[PDB]
Amino acid sequence: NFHPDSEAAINRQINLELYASYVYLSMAYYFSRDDVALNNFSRYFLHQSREETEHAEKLMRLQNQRGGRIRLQDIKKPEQDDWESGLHAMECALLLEKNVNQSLLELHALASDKGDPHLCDFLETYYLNEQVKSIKELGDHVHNLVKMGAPDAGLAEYLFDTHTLG
Amino acid sequence: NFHPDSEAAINRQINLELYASYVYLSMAYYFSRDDVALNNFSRYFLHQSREETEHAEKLMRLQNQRGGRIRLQDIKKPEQDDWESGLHAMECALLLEKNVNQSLLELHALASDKGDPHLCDFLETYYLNEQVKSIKELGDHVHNLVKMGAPDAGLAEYLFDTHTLG
Amino acid sequence: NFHPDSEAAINRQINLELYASYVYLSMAYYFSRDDVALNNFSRYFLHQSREETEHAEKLMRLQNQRGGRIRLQDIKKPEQDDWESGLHAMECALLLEKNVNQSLLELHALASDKGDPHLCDFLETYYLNEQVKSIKELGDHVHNLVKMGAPDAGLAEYLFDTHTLG
Amino acid sequence: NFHPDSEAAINRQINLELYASYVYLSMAYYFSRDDVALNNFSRYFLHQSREETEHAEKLMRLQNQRGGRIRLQDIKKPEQDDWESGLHAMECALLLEKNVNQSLLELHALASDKGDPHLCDFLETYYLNEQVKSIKELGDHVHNLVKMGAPDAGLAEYLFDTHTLG
Amino acid sequence: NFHPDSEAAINRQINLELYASYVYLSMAYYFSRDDVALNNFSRYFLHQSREETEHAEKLMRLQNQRGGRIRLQDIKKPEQDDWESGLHAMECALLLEKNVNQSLLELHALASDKGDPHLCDFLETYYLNEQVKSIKELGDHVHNLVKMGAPDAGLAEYLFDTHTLG
Amino acid sequence: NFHPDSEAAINRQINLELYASYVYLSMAYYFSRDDVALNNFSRYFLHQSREETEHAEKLMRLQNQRGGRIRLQDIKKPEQDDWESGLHAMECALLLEKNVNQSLLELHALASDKGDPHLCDFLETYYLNEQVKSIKELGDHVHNLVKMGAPDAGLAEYLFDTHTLG
Amino acid sequence: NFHPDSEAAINRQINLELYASYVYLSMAYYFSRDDVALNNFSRYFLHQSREETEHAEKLMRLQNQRGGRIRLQDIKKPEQDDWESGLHAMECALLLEKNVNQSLLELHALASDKGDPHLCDFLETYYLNEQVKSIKELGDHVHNLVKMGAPDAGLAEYLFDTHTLG
Ligand SMILES: [Cl-]
Ligand SMILES: [Fe+3]
Ligand SMILES: [Fe+3]
Ligand SMILES: [Fe+3]
Ligand SMILES: [Fe+3]
Ligand SMILES: [Fe+3]
Ligand SMILES: [Fe+3]
Ligand SMILES: [Fe+3]
Ligand SMILES: [Fe+3]
Ligand SMILES: [Fe+3]
Ligand SMILES: [Fe+3]
Ligand SMILES: [Fe+3]
Ligand SMILES: [Fe+3]
Ligand SMILES: [Fe+3]
Ligand SMILES: [Fe+3]
Ligand SMILES: [Fe+3]
Ligand SMILES: [Fe+3]
Ligand SMILES: [Fe+3]
Ligand SMILES: [Fe+3]
Ligand SMILES: [Fe+3]
Ligand SMILES: [Fe+3]
Ligand SMILES: [Fe+3]
Ligand SMILES: [Fe+3]
Ligand SMILES: [Fe+3]
Ligand SMILES: [Fe+3]
Ligand SMILES: [Fe+3]
Ligand SMILES: [Fe+3]
Ligand SMILES: [Fe+3]
Ligand SMILES: [Fe+3]
Ligand SMILES: [Fe+3]
Ligand SMILES: [Fe+3]
Ligand SMILES: [Fe+3]
Ligand SMILES: [Fe+3]
Ligand SMILES: [Fe+3]
Ligand SMILES: [Fe+3]
Ligand SMILES: [Fe+3]
Ligand SMILES: [Fe+3]
Ligand SMILES: [Fe+3]
Ligand SMILES: [Fe+3]
Ligand SMILES: [Fe+3]
Ligand SMILES: [Fe+3]
Ligand SMILES: [Fe+3]
Ligand SMILES: [Fe+3]
Ligand SMILES: [Fe+3]
Ligand SMILES: [Fe+3]
Ligand SMILES: [Fe+3]
Ligand SMILES: [Fe+3]
Ligand SMILES: [Fe+3]
Ligand SMILES: [Fe+3]
Ligand SMILES: [Fe+3]
Ligand SMILES: [Fe+3]
Ligand SMILES: [Fe+3]
Ligand SMILES: [Fe+3]
Ligand SMILES: [Fe+3]
Ligand SMILES: [Fe+3]
Ligand SMILES: [Fe+3]
Ligand SMILES: [Fe+3]
Ligand SMILES: [Fe+3]
Ligand SMILES: [Fe+3]
Ligand SMILES: [Fe+3]
Ligand SMILES: [Fe+3]
Ligand SMILES: [Fe+3]
Ligand SMILES: [Fe+3]
Ligand SMILES: [Fe+3]
Ligand SMILES: [Fe+3]
Ligand SMILES: [Fe+3]
Ligand SMILES: [Fe+3]
Ligand SMILES: [Mg+2]
Ligand SMILES: [Mg+2]
Ligand SMILES: [Mg+2]
Ligand SMILES: [Mg+2]
Ligand SMILES: [Mg+2]
Ligand SMILES: [Mg+2]
Ligand SMILES: [Mg+2]
Ligand SMILES: [Mg+2]
Ligand SMILES: [Mg+2]
Ligand SMILES: [Mg+2]
Ligand SMILES: [Mg+2]
Ligand SMILES: [Mg+2]
Ligand SMILES: [Mg+2]
Ligand SMILES: [Mg+2]
Repeated sequence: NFHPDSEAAINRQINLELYASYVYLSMAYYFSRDDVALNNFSRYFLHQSREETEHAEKLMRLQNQRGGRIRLQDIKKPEQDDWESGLHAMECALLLEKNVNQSLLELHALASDKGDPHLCDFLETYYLNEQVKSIKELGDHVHNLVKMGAPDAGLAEYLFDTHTLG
Repeated sequence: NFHPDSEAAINRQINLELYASYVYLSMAYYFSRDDVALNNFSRYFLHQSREETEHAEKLMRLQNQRGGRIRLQDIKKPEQDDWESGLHAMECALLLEKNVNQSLLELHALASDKGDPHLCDFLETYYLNEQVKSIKELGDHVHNLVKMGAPDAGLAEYLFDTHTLG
Repeated sequence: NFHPDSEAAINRQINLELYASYVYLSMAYYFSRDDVALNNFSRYFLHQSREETEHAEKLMRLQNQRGGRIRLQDIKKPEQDDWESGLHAMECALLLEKNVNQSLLELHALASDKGDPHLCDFLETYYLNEQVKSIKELGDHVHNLVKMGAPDAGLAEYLFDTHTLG
Repeated sequence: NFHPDSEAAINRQINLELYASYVYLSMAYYFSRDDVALNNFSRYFLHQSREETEHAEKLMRLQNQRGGRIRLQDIKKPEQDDWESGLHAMECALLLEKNVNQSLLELHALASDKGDPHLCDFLETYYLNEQVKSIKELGDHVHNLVKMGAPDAGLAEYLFDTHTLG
Repeated sequence: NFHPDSEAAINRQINLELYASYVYLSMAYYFSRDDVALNNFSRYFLHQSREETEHAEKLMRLQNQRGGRIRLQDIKKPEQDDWESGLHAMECALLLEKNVNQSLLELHALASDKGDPHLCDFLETYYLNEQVKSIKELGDHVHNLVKMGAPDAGLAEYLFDTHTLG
Repeated sequence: NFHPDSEAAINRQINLELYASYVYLSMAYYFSRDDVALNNFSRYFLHQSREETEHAEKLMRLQNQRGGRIRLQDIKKPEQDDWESGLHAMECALLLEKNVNQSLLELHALASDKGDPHLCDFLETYYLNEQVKSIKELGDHVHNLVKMGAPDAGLAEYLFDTHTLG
Repeated sequence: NFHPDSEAAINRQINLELYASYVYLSMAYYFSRDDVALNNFSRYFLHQSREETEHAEKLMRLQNQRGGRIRLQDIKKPEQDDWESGLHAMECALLLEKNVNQSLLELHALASDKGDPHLCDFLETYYLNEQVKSIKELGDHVHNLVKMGAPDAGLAEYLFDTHTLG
């Protein structure tokens, strides 16, 4: 019951989760630079990185289980290594998650048209709800940092680092 | 005391450890295909994948600590997704490790010429000895699988999977 | 295998670690004055003081072990007793550590020219890596206090004291 | 009651136990080569090596206790460092033990002719029975490896390594 | 109620406790030389060193608490690095403690003339009694080593090291 | 990266560690003779013997791991079996360790010229520092026994046996 | 299989073990006199006394078990009650044990001529090895006390009492 258009799309989502993992890894090591030094932003994005790797592995095991063929692509480097500020990194991550969500919604739509309920359920179960939660969490963080005056107010990112992410 | 030629080389080693991690991830999910089904080969390469990620992160933190600038590159996809057999995967991995070792020896040489003892010690401490051990382990595995008659002898890879890697 | 130029240099590094210990002790008791009252800055520098004493003792035991002769010098008082602010103390400490590091790198260079691998290893093992970490930590602290607006912003040093150093 | 012919013979047995210990050490590190890689053969011979050292020390303490004078000889290197295969090493060891046993039986005979019951009992108690058991064990191993088709059958030594010696 | 003559005297006692700490540190590492090798003399003086540092810190905290200004001086190197023998080191230490005691008695006298009961009590409580005990202990050690025949009797310092200081 | 001059030198160091092990074994059983009877000298040298065997095994495993070929030599008997006295044995051991150290320093030099950092690190990590410590310990023992009047003073070796080595 | 010459000899050995027990009891209470006062010599010989009684009882039970008839003789008082010194007592005991050993070797010889393997084994198992060990231990003690200068050196017996026998 496994369409070849389905196989290809799953392969493309795999690459995207890996890309998101790389973006969050890049952010993690930006925040541990000596001229940024926001250690809980760094920890937060590192855990996100590892969650994206988990998302990619689950798709890889879905491919094996349905008898599809995994086909790996280059993992593109992130758009920046100057993430500029804690607020900016959070906004970029929110955007990333929002765009991964659209790719996930397009994959669900393809599975529905192909009559692949297993794939639909798999997405609904492990991806669509965690993505809504991720977007809401980042949206929360973005809002608090904006209110607090980041990045220009000197105390804001520090205080957010030490309370919310601590 | 941190040379800019040094920064660039460290950045290139970071990419290579990430590439090795991707190669081992690809191998892990090859062995969990329904037409290979060697679950302990798969577990073995998955743990290798995660060790390479650890190697790359240690270099990233060395870069931050010396005040260098991390500069990420695309992570190239592995040379194959048909790893062909347990023996073939092991030989490819041995080759990979051997080539990562040469890159590491060239980086040590560059640090010695620049008079960077910290970097030399860092390599001697966390990379050169683990690489010798990795190469010896893979060399051992390659030899046993060859003796046992892999890949053509039907029992060999199965038995190795269930005893040595189990 | 123990050069007399080597003995003298080790003796001079011993004096420098003791001097650094005295600087950090002076800073510790500056921050516990009634017109400064930053008790976690004070605790932080006190622990640094005790680490420098440990560094000096390790060198003294290296001298005994190689059969060199320990030769103690006066320990010079620190450059100031008005450390002026938490930010200023941190910047002075960063500078101190940076200058101790250069002295350590010059001693490693002398041991390499004399073909004293034991001494090189000893430095690489117990000094060069802890010094890189110390400099990075102080660099982090300096950056956060600057961003937060210290010393002029009234809340900055207090908040840093009570969160990061607490 | 301690004959001088007795002293000399004990000294010669001491050298032989040490030689056997060296043979087994050589075998141990043959099996941990990258082109042999039979880790339980290697462990097995290493434990044998350490038992031979124990046998030599017991004789050395017997010499002290009877008031004889220990007189050490060079320990000759083993006949080969290419032990060729697991079966070959086992056959060589069986031969070694058989020849050590004959030396032990000749020493018992000398003690009987000299009317040295203490020495006879000492041999009967700590050497003659352990030697019979060693020879029987090696004889068992040799037989199983032959039946299984070693060294030419690729699976035989591997399987024996992983079951009997594991 | 804190006199400026009082502040200066406290500052001078601080320097003296630090000097005593340096003397005992020097003695500690004399006794761990390869041509002295009295490891419990070495441990004994090391603990004394650390007690003197504690004495100096208590005075530094008294200065802060009374609102005086700590003013650090160079710490002079000890009079010798050849402490010559266990007996000689003990006699030098006894002399040191005796001279620190006189400085302490002069400081108590100054506080009494200034009508500073807090300072008098502080000295009576933490310094005068520990100094009497230190002098008595060193006096005991000096007497036993003399009776035993040190330094000329070869067994005396060794036996004292291994029993009294062990 | 493994030179053949390097292989040969490692093989020669292996033989030397084994020789040192044999020397210490000989000393151990000298001190348990009925006309010497210094049981803690005997225990002390026995533990040294077993440490030298450990040093030789680590080199043997380094050879396997780098793909070199272990090549064993005869183990020469020690220069004496009359070690004459506790002091004499200690002086001989100090000399032995000093000469093993020079062989180790020459091997490090050869590895540096061949650009073998792994081998350099291996030596710096497991051999050069333990050798400095061994030499210092034996130097300490030699000095105390000399001061105490050994071997001519009847009490000296006995007392050292029962306190320092006990 | 029990010869009557065998019965008589066993009876005579029984008397000798009892005599040795009496000698050691006499020595025990010599050393607890107010003009000797070496309490650990006294304890040491008391334990020896009780071991000799155990040796005599084992022979008595051997006689019953073989159906021989136990025939007790007077137990002769020891040769002296002035054992003169710790060294002298030890030398006398060594002599005693040496002479008991010869009696034991003559009994083994008689059992061999009578073809009594049970009796031979019994002697080899419970007597000949403990006698060799006893003689070696006493020989050790005798040597140390001689070296230390006993009985004329005032410290020697006291120190041996308080360390070796303590
Ligand atoms: Cl099986
Ligand atoms: Fe997770
Ligand atoms: Fe989760
Ligand atoms: Fe999680
Ligand atoms: Fe998880
Ligand atoms: Fe995801
Ligand atoms: Fe999970
Ligand atoms: Fe691609
Ligand atoms: Fe996500
Ligand atoms: Fe939030
Ligand atoms: Fe807070
Ligand atoms: Fe790991
Ligand atoms: Fe690891
Ligand atoms: Fe691991
Ligand atoms: Fe891990
Ligand atoms: Fe790696
Ligand atoms: Fe790890
Ligand atoms: Fe790129
Ligand atoms: Fe690797
Ligand atoms: Fe293997
Ligand atoms: Fe099996
Ligand atoms: Fe520390
Ligand atoms: Fe530390
Ligand atoms: Fe610490
Ligand atoms: Fe500590
Ligand atoms: Fe330091
Ligand atoms: Fe520490
Ligand atoms: Fe000076
Ligand atoms: Fe420092
Ligand atoms: Fe910070
Ligand atoms: Fe054993
Ligand atoms: Fe055993
Ligand atoms: Fe055993
Ligand atoms: Fe054992
Ligand atoms: Fe044996
Ligand atoms: Fe055993
Ligand atoms: Fe020889
Ligand atoms: Fe054997
Ligand atoms: Fe068997
Ligand atoms: Fe204290
Ligand atoms: Fe105290
Ligand atoms: Fe204390
Ligand atoms: Fe304390
Ligand atoms: Fe004091
Ligand atoms: Fe205290
Ligand atoms: Fe000054
Ligand atoms: Fe004092
Ligand atoms: Fe005393
Ligand atoms: Fe060890
Ligand atoms: Fe060790
Ligand atoms: Fe050990
Ligand atoms: Fe050990
Ligand atoms: Fe060694
Ligand atoms: Fe060990
Ligand atoms: Fe040879
Ligand atoms: Fe050694
Ligand atoms: Fe010593
Ligand atoms: Fe008993
Ligand atoms: Fe017993
Ligand atoms: Fe007993
Ligand atoms: Fe008993
Ligand atoms: Fe008896
Ligand atoms: Fe018993
Ligand atoms: Fe009678
Ligand atoms: Fe007896
Ligand atoms: Fe003894
Ligand atoms: Fe004592
Ligand atoms: Mg690109
Ligand atoms: Mg559902
Ligand atoms: Mg549905
Ligand atoms: Mg490509
Ligand atoms: Mg000055
Ligand atoms: Mg190095
Ligand atoms: Mg030969
Ligand atoms: Mg028998
Ligand atoms: Mg001066
Ligand atoms: Mg009062
Ligand atoms: Mg010779
Ligand atoms: Mg190193
Ligand atoms: Mg180096
Ligand atoms: Mg009579």
